[PDB]
Amino acid sequence: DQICIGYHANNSTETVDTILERNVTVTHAKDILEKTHNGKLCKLNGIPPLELGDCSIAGWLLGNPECDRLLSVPEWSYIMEKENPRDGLCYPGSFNDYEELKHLLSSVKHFEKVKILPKDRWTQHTTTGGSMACAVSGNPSFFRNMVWLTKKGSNYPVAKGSYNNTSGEQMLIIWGVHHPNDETEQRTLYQNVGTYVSVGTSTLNKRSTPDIATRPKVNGLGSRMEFSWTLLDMWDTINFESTGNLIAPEYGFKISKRGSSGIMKTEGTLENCETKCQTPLGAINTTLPFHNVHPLTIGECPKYVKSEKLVLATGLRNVPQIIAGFIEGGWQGMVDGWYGYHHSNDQGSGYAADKESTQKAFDGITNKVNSVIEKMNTQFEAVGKEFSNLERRLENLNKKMEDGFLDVWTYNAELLVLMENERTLDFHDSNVKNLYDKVRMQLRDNVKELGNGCFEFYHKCDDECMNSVKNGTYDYPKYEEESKLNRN
Amino acid sequence: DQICIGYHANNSTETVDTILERNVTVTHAKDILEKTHNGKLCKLNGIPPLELGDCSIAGWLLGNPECDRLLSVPEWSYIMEKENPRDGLCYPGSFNDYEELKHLLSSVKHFEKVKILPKDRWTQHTTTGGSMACAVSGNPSFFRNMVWLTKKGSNYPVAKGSYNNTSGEQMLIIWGVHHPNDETEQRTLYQNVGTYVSVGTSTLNKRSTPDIATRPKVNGLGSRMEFSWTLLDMWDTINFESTGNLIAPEYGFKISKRGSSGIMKTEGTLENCETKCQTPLGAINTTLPFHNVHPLTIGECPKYVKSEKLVLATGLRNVPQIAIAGFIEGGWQGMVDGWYGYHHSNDQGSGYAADKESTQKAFDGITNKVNSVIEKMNTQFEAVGKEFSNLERRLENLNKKMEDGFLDVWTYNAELLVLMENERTLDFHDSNVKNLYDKVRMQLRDNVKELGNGCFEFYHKCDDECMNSVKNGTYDYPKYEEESKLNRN
Amino acid sequence: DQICIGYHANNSTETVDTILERNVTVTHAKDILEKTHNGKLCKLNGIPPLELGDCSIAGWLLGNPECDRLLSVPEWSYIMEKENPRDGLCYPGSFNDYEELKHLLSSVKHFEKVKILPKDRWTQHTTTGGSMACAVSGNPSFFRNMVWLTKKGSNYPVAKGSYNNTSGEQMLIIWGVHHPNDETEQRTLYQNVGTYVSVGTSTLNKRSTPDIATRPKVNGLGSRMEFSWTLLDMWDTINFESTGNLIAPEYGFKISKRGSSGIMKTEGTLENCETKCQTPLGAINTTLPFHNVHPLTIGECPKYVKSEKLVLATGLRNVPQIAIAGFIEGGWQGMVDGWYGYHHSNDQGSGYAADKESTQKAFDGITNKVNSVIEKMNTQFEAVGKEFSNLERRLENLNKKMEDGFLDVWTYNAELLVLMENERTLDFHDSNVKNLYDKVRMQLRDNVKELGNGCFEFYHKCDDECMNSVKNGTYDYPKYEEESKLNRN
Ligand SMILES: CC(=O)N[C@H]1[C@H](O[C@@H]2[C@@H](O)[C@H](O)O[C@H](CO)[C@@H]2O)O[C@H](CO)[C@@H](O[C@@H]2O[C@H](CO[C@]3(C(=O)O)C[C@H](O)[C@@H](NC(C)=O)[C@H]([C@H](O)[C@H](O)CO)O3)[C@H](O)[C@H](O)[C@H]2O)[C@@H]1O
Ligand SMILES: CC(=O)N[C@H]1[C@H](O[C@@H]2[C@@H](O)[C@H](O)O[C@H](CO)[C@@H]2O)O[C@H](CO)[C@@H](O[C@@H]2O[C@H](CO[C@]3(C(=O)O)C[C@H](O)[C@@H](NC(C)=O)[C@H]([C@H](O)[C@H](O)CO)O3)[C@H](O)[C@H](O)[C@H]2O)[C@@H]1O
Ligand SMILES: CC(=O)N[C@H]1[C@H](O[C@@H]2[C@@H](O)[C@H](O)O[C@H](CO)[C@@H]2O)O[C@H](CO)[C@@H](O[C@@H]2O[C@H](CO[C@]3(C(=O)O)C[C@H](O)[C@@H](NC(C)=O)[C@H]([C@H](O)[C@H](O)CO)O3)[C@H](O)[C@H](O)[C@H]2O)[C@@H]1O
Ligand SMILES: *[C@@H]1O[C@H](CO)[C@@H](O)[C@H](O)[C@H]1NC(C)=O
Ligand SMILES: *[C@@H]1O[C@H](CO)[C@@H](O)[C@H](O)[C@H]1NC(C)=O
Ligand SMILES: *[C@@H]1O[C@H](CO)[C@@H](O)[C@H](O)[C@H]1NC(C)=O
Ligand SMILES: *[C@@H]1O[C@H](CO)[C@@H](O)[C@H](O)[C@H]1NC(C)=O
Ligand SMILES: *[C@@H]1O[C@H](CO)[C@@H](O)[C@H](O)[C@H]1NC(C)=O
Ligand SMILES: *[C@@H]1O[C@H](CO)[C@@H](O)[C@H](O)[C@H]1NC(C)=O
Ligand SMILES: *[C@@H]1O[C@H](CO)[C@@H](O)[C@H](O)[C@H]1NC(C)=O
Ligand SMILES: *[C@@H]1O[C@H](CO)[C@@H](O)[C@H](O)[C@H]1NC(C)=O
Repeated sequence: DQICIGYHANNSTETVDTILERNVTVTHAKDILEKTHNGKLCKLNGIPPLELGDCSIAGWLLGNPECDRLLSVPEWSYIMEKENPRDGLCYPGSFNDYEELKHLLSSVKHFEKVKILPKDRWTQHTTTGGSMACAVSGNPSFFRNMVWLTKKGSNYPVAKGSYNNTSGEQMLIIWGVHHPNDETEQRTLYQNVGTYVSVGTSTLNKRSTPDIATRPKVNGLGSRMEFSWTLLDMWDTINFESTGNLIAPEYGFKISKRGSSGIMKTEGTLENCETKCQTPLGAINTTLPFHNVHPLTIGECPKYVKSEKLVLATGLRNVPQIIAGFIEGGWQGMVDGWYGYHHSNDQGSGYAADKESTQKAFDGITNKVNSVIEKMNTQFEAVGKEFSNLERRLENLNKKMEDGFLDVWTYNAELLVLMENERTLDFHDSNVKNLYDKVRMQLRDNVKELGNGCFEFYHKCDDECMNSVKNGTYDYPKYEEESKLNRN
Repeated sequence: DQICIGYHANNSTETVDTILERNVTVTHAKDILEKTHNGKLCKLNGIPPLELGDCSIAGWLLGNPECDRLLSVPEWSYIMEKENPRDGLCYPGSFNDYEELKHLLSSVKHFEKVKILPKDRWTQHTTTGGSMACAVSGNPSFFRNMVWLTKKGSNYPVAKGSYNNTSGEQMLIIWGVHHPNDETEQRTLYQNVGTYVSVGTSTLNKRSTPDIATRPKVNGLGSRMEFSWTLLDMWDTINFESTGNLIAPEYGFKISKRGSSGIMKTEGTLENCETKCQTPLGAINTTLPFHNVHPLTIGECPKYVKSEKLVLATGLRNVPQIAIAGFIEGGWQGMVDGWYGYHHSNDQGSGYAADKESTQKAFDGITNKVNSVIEKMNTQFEAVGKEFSNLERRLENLNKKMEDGFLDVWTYNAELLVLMENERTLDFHDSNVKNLYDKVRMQLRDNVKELGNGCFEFYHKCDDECMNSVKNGTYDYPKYEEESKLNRN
Repeated sequence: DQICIGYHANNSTETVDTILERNVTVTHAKDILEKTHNGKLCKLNGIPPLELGDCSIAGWLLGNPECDRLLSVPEWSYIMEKENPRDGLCYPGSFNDYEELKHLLSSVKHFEKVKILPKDRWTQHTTTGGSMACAVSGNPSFFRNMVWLTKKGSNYPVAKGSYNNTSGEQMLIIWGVHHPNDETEQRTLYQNVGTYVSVGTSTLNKRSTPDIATRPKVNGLGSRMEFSWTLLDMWDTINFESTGNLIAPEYGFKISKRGSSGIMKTEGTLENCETKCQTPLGAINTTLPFHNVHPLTIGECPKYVKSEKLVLATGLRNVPQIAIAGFIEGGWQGMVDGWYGYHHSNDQGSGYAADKESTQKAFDGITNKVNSVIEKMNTQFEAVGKEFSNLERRLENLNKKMEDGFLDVWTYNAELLVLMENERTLDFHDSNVKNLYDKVRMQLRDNVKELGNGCFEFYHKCDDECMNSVKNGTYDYPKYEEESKLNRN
């Protein structure tokens, strides 16, 4: 006496947003944005980071006496540094092309220290200088990877030193030039006035001269030390020549292995954990195409946006009924699929569920979500560059570029989710109506529409007849004759 | 008796573009692109800008004698500068890190001039030097904020000077080095050869040597003056030492205010008006989310898109054509109460009507759609504008390409959104009308007859109350079922 | 009798991808991505390129003796250069601001070499110096466009020279400074010790001092030679002055065309063709909006995308299976005259036809959609290739990041747009067919019988004329109202 069409309802209270209506309660949803992190600084793919502590890159490479534990550092995954490290250049001065050196370090995973110029080779100079700026146990000291050359007796012969790169791969060499305060300092230390420092390779030619002038006292001294670096290629030679004011290197840094790394500015300490994507705030264990944790991440991190909510609609609208049809609303007791029928024949009732339509819809929505998710191209992220106080325009350019790309991706994500939600919520209603129309057109003129969602039979359509009606194979003539009799 | 389903039509002539069709006429439309301006330069939030006139930034800061009106400048919101200022470096020369100085000036908004090295302190030199390039009333003169040190008698003692920044904020200081033409000028001015100019701070250490060489004559002189600048931090000392060829500063520029500003490149003047957004052509008084007036802007402004028409569709399609039939032909021109409605023609009389629920639902949907489109855009206090020297062409190309790419991306996004939501809205209205027709048909069942034009022909006698119930959902099939079979037979 | 409604099917095997399903076969498809080139380097707009061979830009401009084929070069469309040229600076040294010079050369289409300082005006210096690094047939030689100045007798007077730019356009001038190895070399070549080189223009002021030190041997020499360049404006003068170590110029390079070009890093030669776009792999001849050949192109051509397939679905879904059934069972292979149509079987035969109005409307809509996704692209003569030095790694990373980001954005846009448009068109065709069926049903009404498959059995007798009457849309309902009532019962 009754076969009806209706859809599925449940107790879900998930809300998605479309472009024509907000706060739409749905049965099934899927968040595609992650907002959680572990909160600890961990190991990236099992490799511990380089914990500099309160030391700077310059202090580590030059051998600041306070950074004595960073003398034989092993493999590392990324560098952990403080915003304002305390122990950098103990002797006041500058470091030429510091940011370029940091950028180079952003792609190096190991260093091996090679003794290129031994300290005892300077048989005609004094190699025991020091200062109270870099002092250990009260007594003066100096950088542990550099040599300060001073006159022996009352003479400063021309100092010449050379090295040929027979180590195996590229080498990093740092030297410095000392600028005294007054003329008496220069005469006491180097015995000559008008000195020069010459450094030359196959691709480098630099000659520097000292500057003597009264300067404001930094760390109790009016003198400065300017440091420079170069990258010595394989099978190349470097030459040193100076009549005074030379801080000769004693060790060279050889690149052992290369890879993808970065410098992360955190004030934390490493803890025992293993991670893949590491933000300055904590680790991430995710699979979604979006997150809103931190922009400057290191690793394989999906995507950063300023959207606080991105939920895709995977199911139908939750419209409880207050046997009716799909005009009134969904059904609570039809837990077998998505779309289905209901019947009340002589034998017994029961909430069935159509299989082909539900399967087709499930495949379509699954393909939709997979297409949205699996079109992101996530690569290694190591963004974050350092700029000097005389490169503000470049810093502004970088900031604007990142901001613009972020805004574009945010707009794309929000547009995609809204339009997709609207299309899916229309798709489900279209499928329900298609099923009802197919059933009605196959049944033809042996039934009576009731205007609420379903029919009333003009004949005794038994259980096999009923399954045939749902099967799609309903014989019209073989029950036609009786229907005409009752309808009239 | 009869009843029909139809929609609204009027005498609008607006046009929207869809992806499937061009030049579609609609009843209602919304414009979300601003293309007009007042053609004036006004004050931003009540604070007038700085009008340099024919003076450059270097001429203002160095104290050009022809820029004397700028010796004491109040607070500003932005700076107006001509493309090729005439009154600049009166004495020929250069200015190291000029573009960086301008970029710093882009976020300053106020300065205070503080006398750090008074001119009378140089008791062992001469401080009354002037050139005919920077001449006032015929006699020679010089920059008003700088001091030219020259030998006193027949001797040039070592010149020393210092300043401790006890003012409370960062200070900007400019010095200079003089490059003569020949050796006799060097001997006449400084009495010795092989000189130096040394400047040192806590983070700066610079030494310079003058260059003596014959040069092409600019402004009648072959000599040049090179200027440099620095930013002195709080509680920090600057030291000056020179054996000759030093143009010492007399004043320092303290940063009083700080904020978002910029440098406009215009040849116009200031006019008595107010605004919240600015372009080099004129101000913009708008609330729409997009504009296409000028890329260069100062303040919170609608996003720039290379577009000429961005119109959303709010109402329905326009088919003026209309016994009165239904929606098969077109809309009704007399149903001014809403968007969807009916038409009842019982024996008592006739009259159009509008259904409230569908109209309210469609109105809410359209309104929130336009809200979603408009409100998903972030506008900040962008301060577009940057200068590059003649040795940084690659940087200028990079900046131009970045800006052009981002603008193009945003234009494409906005255009595609508008073009797709228009078609979605039209399909929405068609579907809503069809849904109303189908609901009425299903509630009416076989009590009526369809004539194939959106209308129904009632079989019984439907009075005014009967039709009122029909357009209400309170229509009872059994109450008229018994007589209904008689008419069909 | 009977009249059935269905769509058209053929034997196509083209596939498109939607956002709800994959592996979807369609009747007609359009490819908008070009994946093939010509494989050869050819002329652009009839103008042959400039083939540097094994020479570099520095070697060509300076006058390297190996690059003697380029002492007179005609107008060019673009420059082809190798990744690691062999014949560059024969004398070891360096070239200041090389990348800026290449960037400037990326916008110049012709040069006119002009003799600005002849070699015979140096009447007090020797001008016949050479080296074994730049050797022609064993004997030492030197750069063809530069002059090496050496002491005459035992004296090196002050070298002085000047040129006034009266040519008619901007000029390029290159000069060099020589750094010896030991003091003996300096005394042998220039007599005096402690020399200088000064070059000055209206906007340039430089003073270089030679550096004497022992350096690793490159090309058998420990000495080096440093080169600098400048751009001299019209009606301007350049002054040279030196006491030693001056590599004076003899020719200037006047810019004479000033168009749009570039430098292509290729390792191939030139053939005899004529193209419009030129990628390093080969030439492109197409009229499509996309290609995936190479990121760097020269000329005008489609936009680059990192993808493998972009197919637009124009036709209908291809289901083969079809008394005759209708669109519900599937399409037909018989009526190849349109997309949607009717099928009738009356007493005087049977056949197929097509509804012209619906097919025309769908065709225009699809063409508008295709042209709207194609014509919204912004195409321009853009420059991509840029060069950076070993101390400019951050800038190179910035440029690479910007290019990769824009490429990813546009690729994603193209893919998602294609998917969405395919879904819309495949639903649009079904909506059109269903609308046709519903229109015929509403018009035809009670005189007929629906049958499920998608068609209608008449309750009266009909012939061809009635079939056209149904097909055109004018079907007289009352003319069979009495007749259809009799056959109903
Ligand atoms: C070695 C030493 O202590 N020299 C001090 C110098 O004494 C001279 C003696 O060597 C010479 O033969 O005879 C004269 C008298 O005719 C002295 O007795 O006297 C100077 C002042 O008169 C000291 O000045 C102070 O030096 C301080 C710096 O000392 C240190 C430092 O703590 O940084 C450490 C070393 O003593 C000193 N020398 C070396 C070779 O390392 C270095 C060096 O002077 C600079 O750091 C680098 O140029 O610095 C302060 O600079 C203080 O301001 C100053 O007055 C000599 O220390
Ligand atoms: C002060 C003055 O006018 N000096 C001129 C100089 O006079 C010599 C005087 O110093 C000496 O004691 O006695 C002899 C006679 O025994 C002279 O009277 O003579 C020069 C020519 O031989 C002039 O040179 C010309 O200077 C021009 C520029 O004039 C100014 C200027 O307006 O820029 C005048 C300024 O008074 C002068 N001094 C100062 C401190 O600013 C400057 C200065 O010399 C230049 O700026 C140096 O770069 O120049 C032209 O340059 C012209 O080409 C040149 O011949 C002396 O003006
Ligand atoms: C012109 C010449 O042959 N010079 C050689 C020099 O000559 C001496 C002469 O100056 C002196 O008065 O008398 C003695 C005999 O009593 C010599 O005849 O002697 C040098 C060695 O003692 C040679 O040195 C070698 O030069 C090599 C380079 O030759 C070239 C070159 O290929 O670069 C060519 C020319 O000799 C010269 N160019 C000129 C003069 O215009 C350049 C010149 O040295 C540049 O400064 C290159 O740096 O050198 C190698 O450099 C080799 O290492 C060196 O020992 C002189 O060739
Ligand atoms: C939707 O729900 C949120 C709570 O999650 C509420 O803040 C917001 O106001 C709601 N929207 C409307 C239009 O009421
Ligand atoms: C450096 O050592 C390598 C070892 O193979 C050698 O070939 C090269 O000539 C050396 N360099 C110099 C300048 O001797
Ligand atoms: C329903 O269709 C299935 C097709 O898999 C068939 O196996 C089954 O026998 C059918 N049942 C009836 C009652 O027709
Ligand atoms: C649409 O109208 C504009 C002017 O309003 C006209 O230029 C354009 O050709 C029209 N397009 C079509 C397809 O009619
Ligand atoms: C500069 O002034 C501050 C505050 O008055 C003071 O602490 C500092 O010592 C001064 N500098 C010097 C070098 O005395
Ligand atoms: C129309 O429907 C409303 C529903 O709230 C009801 O209150 C009203 O009585 C109805 N009017 C008639 C005439 O049935
Ligand atoms: C579609 O067909 C291609 C082969 O042309 C195949 O590689 C791809 O996997 C197919 N898509 C799906 C979803 O199977
Ligand atoms: C260079 O030539 C132009 C035109 O011939 C002339 O006006 C100018 O004065 C000349 N330059 C010099 C320095 O004389």
